[PDB]
Amino acid sequence: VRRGHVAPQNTFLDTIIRKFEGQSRKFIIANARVENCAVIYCNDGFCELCGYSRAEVMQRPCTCDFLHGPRTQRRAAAQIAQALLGAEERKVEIAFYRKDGSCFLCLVDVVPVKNEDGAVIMFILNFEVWTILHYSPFKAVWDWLILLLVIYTAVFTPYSAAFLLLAVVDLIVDIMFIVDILINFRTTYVNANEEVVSHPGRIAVHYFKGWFLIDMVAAIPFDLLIGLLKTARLLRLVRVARKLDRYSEYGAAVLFLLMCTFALIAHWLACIWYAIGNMEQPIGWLHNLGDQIGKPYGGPSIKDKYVTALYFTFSSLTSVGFGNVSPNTNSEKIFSICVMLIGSLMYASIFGNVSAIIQRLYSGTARYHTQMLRVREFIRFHQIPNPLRQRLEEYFQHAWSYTNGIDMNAVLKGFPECLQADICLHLNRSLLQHCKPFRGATKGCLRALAMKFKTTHAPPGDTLVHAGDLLTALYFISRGSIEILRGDVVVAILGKNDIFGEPLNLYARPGKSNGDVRALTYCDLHKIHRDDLLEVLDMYPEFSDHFWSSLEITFNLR
Amino acid sequence: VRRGHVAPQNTFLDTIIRKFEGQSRKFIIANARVENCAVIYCNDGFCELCGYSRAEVMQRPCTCDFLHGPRTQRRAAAQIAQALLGAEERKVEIAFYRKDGSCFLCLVDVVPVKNEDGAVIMFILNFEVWTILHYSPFKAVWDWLILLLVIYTAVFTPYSAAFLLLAVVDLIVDIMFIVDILINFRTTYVNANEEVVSHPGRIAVHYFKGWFLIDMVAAIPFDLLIGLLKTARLLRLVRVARKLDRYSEYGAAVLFLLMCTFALIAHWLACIWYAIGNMEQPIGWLHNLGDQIGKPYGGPSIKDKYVTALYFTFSSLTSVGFGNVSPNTNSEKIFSICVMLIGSLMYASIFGNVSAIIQRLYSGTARYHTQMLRVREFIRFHQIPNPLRQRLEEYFQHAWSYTNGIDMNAVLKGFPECLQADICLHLNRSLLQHCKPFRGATKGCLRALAMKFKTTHAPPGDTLVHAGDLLTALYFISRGSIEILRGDVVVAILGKNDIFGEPLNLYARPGKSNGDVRALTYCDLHKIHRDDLLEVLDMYPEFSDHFWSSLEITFNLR
Amino acid sequence: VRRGHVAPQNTFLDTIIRKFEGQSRKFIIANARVENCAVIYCNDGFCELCGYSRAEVMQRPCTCDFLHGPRTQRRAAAQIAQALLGAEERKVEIAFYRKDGSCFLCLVDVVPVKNEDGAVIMFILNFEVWTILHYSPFKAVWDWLILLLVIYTAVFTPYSAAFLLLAVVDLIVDIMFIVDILINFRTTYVNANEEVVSHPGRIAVHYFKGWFLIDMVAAIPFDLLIGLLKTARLLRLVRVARKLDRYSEYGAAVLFLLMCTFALIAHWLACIWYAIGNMEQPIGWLHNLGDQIGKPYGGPSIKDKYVTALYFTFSSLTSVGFGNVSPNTNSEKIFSICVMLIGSLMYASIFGNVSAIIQRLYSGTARYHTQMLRVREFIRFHQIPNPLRQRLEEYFQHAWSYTNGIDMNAVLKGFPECLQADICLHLNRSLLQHCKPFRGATKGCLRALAMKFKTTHAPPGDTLVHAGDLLTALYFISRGSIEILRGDVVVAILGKNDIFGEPLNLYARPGKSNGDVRALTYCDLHKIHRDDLLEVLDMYPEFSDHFWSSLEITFNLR
Repeated sequence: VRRGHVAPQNTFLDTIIRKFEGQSRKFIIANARVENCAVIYCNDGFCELCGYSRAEVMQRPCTCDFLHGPRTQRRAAAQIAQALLGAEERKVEIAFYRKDGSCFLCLVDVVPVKNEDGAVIMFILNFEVWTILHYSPFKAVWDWLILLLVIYTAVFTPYSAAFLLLAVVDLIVDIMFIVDILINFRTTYVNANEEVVSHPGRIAVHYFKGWFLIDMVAAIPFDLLIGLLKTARLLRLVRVARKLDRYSEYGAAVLFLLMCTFALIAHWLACIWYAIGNMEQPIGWLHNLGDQIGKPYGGPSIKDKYVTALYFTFSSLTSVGFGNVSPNTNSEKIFSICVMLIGSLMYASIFGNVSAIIQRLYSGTARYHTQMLRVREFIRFHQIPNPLRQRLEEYFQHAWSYTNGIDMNAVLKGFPECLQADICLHLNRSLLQHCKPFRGATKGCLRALAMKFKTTHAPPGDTLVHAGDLLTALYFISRGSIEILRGDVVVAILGKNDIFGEPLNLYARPGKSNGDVRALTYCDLHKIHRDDLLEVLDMYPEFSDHFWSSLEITFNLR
Repeated sequence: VRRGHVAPQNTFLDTIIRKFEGQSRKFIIANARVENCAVIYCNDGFCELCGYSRAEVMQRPCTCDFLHGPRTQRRAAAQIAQALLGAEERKVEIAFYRKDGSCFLCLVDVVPVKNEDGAVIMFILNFEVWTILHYSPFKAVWDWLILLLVIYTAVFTPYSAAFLLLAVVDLIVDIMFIVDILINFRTTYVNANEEVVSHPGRIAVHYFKGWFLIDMVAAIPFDLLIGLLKTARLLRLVRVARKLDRYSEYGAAVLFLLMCTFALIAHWLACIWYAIGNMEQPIGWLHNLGDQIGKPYGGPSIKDKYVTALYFTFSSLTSVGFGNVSPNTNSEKIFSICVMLIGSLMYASIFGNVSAIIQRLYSGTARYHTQMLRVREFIRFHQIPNPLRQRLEEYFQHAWSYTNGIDMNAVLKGFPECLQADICLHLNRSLLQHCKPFRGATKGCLRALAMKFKTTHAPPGDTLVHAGDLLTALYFISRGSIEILRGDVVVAILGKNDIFGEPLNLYARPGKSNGDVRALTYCDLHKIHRDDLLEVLDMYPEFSDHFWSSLEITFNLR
Repeated sequence: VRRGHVAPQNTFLDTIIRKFEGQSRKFIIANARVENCAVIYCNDGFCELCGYSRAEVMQRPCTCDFLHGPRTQRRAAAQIAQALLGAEERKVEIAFYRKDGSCFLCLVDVVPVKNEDGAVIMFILNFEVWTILHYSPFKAVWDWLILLLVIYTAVFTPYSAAFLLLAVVDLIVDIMFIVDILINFRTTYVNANEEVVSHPGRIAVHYFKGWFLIDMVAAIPFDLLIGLLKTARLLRLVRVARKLDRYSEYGAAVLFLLMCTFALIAHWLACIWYAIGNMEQPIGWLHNLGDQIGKPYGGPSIKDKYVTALYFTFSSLTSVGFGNVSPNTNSEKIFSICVMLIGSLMYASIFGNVSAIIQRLYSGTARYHTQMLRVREFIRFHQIPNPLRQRLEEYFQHAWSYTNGIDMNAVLKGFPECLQADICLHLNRSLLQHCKPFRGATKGCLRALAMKFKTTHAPPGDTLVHAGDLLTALYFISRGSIEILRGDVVVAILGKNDIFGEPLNLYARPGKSNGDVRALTYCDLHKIHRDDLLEVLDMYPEFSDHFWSSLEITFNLR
């Protein structure tokens, strides 16, 4: 389930703006911590009085010498500056001057807003002429536990009502639904704007207008014959329907929900089918059943009566139609017509989703077989030899098994720049945090680099760069051990936290290489471009003659 | 249903061009309102006579001194200029000169076209040697009302015809279809070119060649035995089939249309099934039914006879096959074969669309579950920690709940530039209309900006820009209240109609920032680029040294 | 099945680094073959002692004069250089100097690692104060052979168990599964990291923790009545389930696997259905069958008893429901309910995949009909005449029949640059290898060109370039014979290994042509751009004044 997170630390001032916005009592705000009380906020009512707009008045000291003039006193104006130091409510009899220079009647009111800690934070200067959380590991497994005993009520109450006319087992489940109402008050909820709402003096009104009327009638045991009024227990299904987004998170669990209801749909219809046999007695199906199983009228057994009924209604809605039991009278046919119509809707709709959910559960093997055919079609098209073939086969089977066919780059760019930067910062933390050049660097830079970086994985035996190739990139080894050869002669091996390529400075163009550079293990690494890195250090002259000095590339190449 | 909108105000002259185009009587046109009667239009017949092409003759005064020469008189030429002032038909005996300079026989005819108001508008100078609307709130709900009583005719007329051989209820529905024909004449229609056609002296011929012959025979009550000729009532189904595009607008209503016809398909076949029992009497199913329900031959009941028949034909076409009732004779089997064949087509086709329509109705929950799996797969791939995790989860669940998974930018660029500009002008009306710089601006500019603007939504607690980041953009706050911090020190809060960034002028490159800039409420806002805004003010030198003077950015940054 | 390929030739040193990394006994490595023993690898433990980082120490001779100073002897230091020549273990009592210049206690240990051949390769200098392959043509067809006799066990063991209470045929299949366990030890397997593992002293532990416990119990014949314990033979199905990725490669073979199991699902249920008739005897279906086939109780035949049972369970799970045989007692209905529920899941799930597999098998004709409609819709839209029509029809039907609707370029760019270059090098081998200019060229260039090349196929009668067109490209003829005309005058015909266009040098801009250039046969060829080729020769000044001299274009154009 989605969460509202939090209302930020300075939302208290946002609500104070709304009460004086409605009141229209002109005011301004200034923070105590920031040196000399800068003008952090001001409404349009104050700006119109003096004449100076927000562009001029914002980031001005709380003294405001622009407001003062010759008519204002030295003794009276000093009491404003000392009021904000001492923290106390003062009514200040003083005049002020506008932009043009006209004196007017005014009266200031300083009101310190003391926070939960103790110390004074803001200065609003007016002028006038037990609890529980809903995404908790207790509540998490509890919402499945309620669902398991909602299935009890839907299945055991029709069997009890229709057929009879487990002593201790009933009341333990019945009392549980009375406890549920108390739980919903104490547990939290998230409105779209209201990002969580603690303290029980708020949620009460949401539960009434939300779902009390329905869920309250569900949980009423009343013992005043005529016990058919226990059909109010079926309403408890509404506790699952409102919380439908909770259970769908587990995709494989939807098969259980769809297939169990398929039994209940048959179950109710089984119970109804039997009730039709009883309420009209003159020849139909029930007397006809007494000849099949040798028990005419005494009479046949109740457990047989339920089975045959559920057996019928399954045969009808599954669209098989056995005919060991089948309708005869007009009321029996009307039922069979109703079950055929709802069954034709059900059998198409409910197993149509099952066909999608089987593909959704095993979506890996779905697209993998289609993608595999494209490689084999590509091989048959161009006629690829076995040495080259196995590199295409291995890379595809590696890359798909690495990522599970997920578009890492495509899904990333759905999000905005700041969150994109945070994702790449999380991915490239191994390099950016644990290196001598990258530690000594500003936080604005590290985000900008992270965008331009590339997490390029390299499996065993690959060839990243070859002899006489133009080094457009610069690499950083996070995992494994990478060799460097030059005609079957091992030059050097480079483990973790290593660098290779050339310093983008020496001669200002992409220089050629010595030879190959292959991986031993799953030598997973990162990669940038010289075109990318140039655009960073231009935007940051401070972090540049510092980068190259501290950074030492462990392999120069020629 | 689609609409033709209107024929524009000056379409009267377009039709006048066609009559003289066919006649080939050379002519020109000039407007009275535009100062001195400029040449607004001219055919090729006039241009060939004089020699001067449209390039030269267009936007020339009505006097036309280029046409005149020495042979033309001062008294005669003056009567042309005074004719267009006075508004009256004059036959002007005068000569004219060509491009080369040769005199010829000519004769001018001025004909003022007086509009519906009164005053003269155009001058065509010839030379020679109760109603109703079909997208109205009355007609809207009425086309559903007709559909409800078309269902009556399809269902009650086979029951009346087949079985019998509600007095007041019949004739009230029968007379309604006679009224429908009168309604179709008075109500409007839209041809592809003919954008609506009012006044009843036009639609009459469309209704005859369209659908009168079919719908006229439908509405004939004739009382001359042999009342089987009331099967003409079934034609009234054609009133729904022609208007099929009307009902599909409501997607959830298609389920009702598909599932109700499924009953009617069974209904007709039920009525036909019974008719087969009657018209051949020697042993079949009808005598066989008299043993099941204890009424052999007296005879069984008519309401039982209908039920069992509808019960059979449902069992056959649903593909269940009960066999409490089943064919025996050759004619009964031929029916069962026909129902199995149409039923196998129906059960696949009609519920195949239902499977698509269930996905189309709940298409939100369809793609949401697939998109949600991509985020969880992305989290499992890179192994994202809970603090960063919840920002990806919240943003995805916010952004999807905001737009309902709609591609706002992709769908916009399907339309052309002028309509794209009109969409963005509608979206950004809050800023463009209600700001001191943007009010004082030409209308051509406001469209060009609107394209380059971006509606970037910002939920609570996000970080749009960070400390030491290059300010490529410039922002405008439409909703909410946005803070600015610099190391947990609140600098200022900015409400609606505010601006921040830097003035693209000071030092001609992207400057760095003070610190963070976070949202409190759903602080929805707009955004452009400095790269974008440069290209506007280059194309508009007038609106530039005016923009920067009047506009004052409420936060400069360093 | 996927393969691990190989562990590269110098993976022996990677494992030696791990043992001393855990031990933390500081060391360095140097190769014998590379001239004067360059420092190929060194851990951080050695670099911290001296002070010099990897950036400085890498590619330094094994002598290391930077380590030496005044305190070190001439006689002792000489024994280090002669030790690596002679190849023998020596404990060297010597001092060394750091970066700053401080003497300390040290002791060197040279250990030559002699490879499988004989000669010395590496020098690690420590300091201190019968088999079988699993992708073989034998094992390939063998894994289908095992699958064919796993079907025997699933089908013949229930018939033997349920009904009876082929002598030589049983034990030949039974003994085979004992041989399978010995095969799995000798045959190879690939772990994700462990790219194949030969020699039987490793796989043994994988087979135990993998699947011995399940497959061992399967292959136990034990003869101690009560022969129902042969149901352990059904476990042999696990040999197919673990190897499921093997059989799916053949897409058309999945139809056999899905449809054969459909028979087995019915088969088991047929055998179970009969067992229900026997184990409760007091009236049910079995006595009821004795009246249909005239054999009451003697009794009816066993082969009839199996058929009728399989006939029933097919009718139930296929969702037909015949009712020549049908349930009566409570236990029989419980079975029928179970078969209806699993059958409703099966009939939707198993034939849902069949619907996809029919489309997957004939996916060519699927997208071909959709793509064909787009061309006909495009022709109906713009109204294309027959001469132009047939060129669109022929090209589409040619191009689709050439590639089978495969995105050659889109699938290629899923792979990285080095493997992309290898694909294009394989495609363009006909030109790059068999030409006088391209033979005399470096291997780094040939990869860079291959990316920029384009395999543009040209069928009979096409027109590649026309008169007065700007020659942006340069062509190379691999197949067929290409004419050049200029107003129905045959200028020249060019066969294989020919060139035409102009030399990118003469006047530094795209020059115009003489006339047409058409194909006779399927004259398949390659193509580049002048924009592309300029960027190559700039990056390679060596291979440029060499390209143009040796290369002679067989047709200049003007």
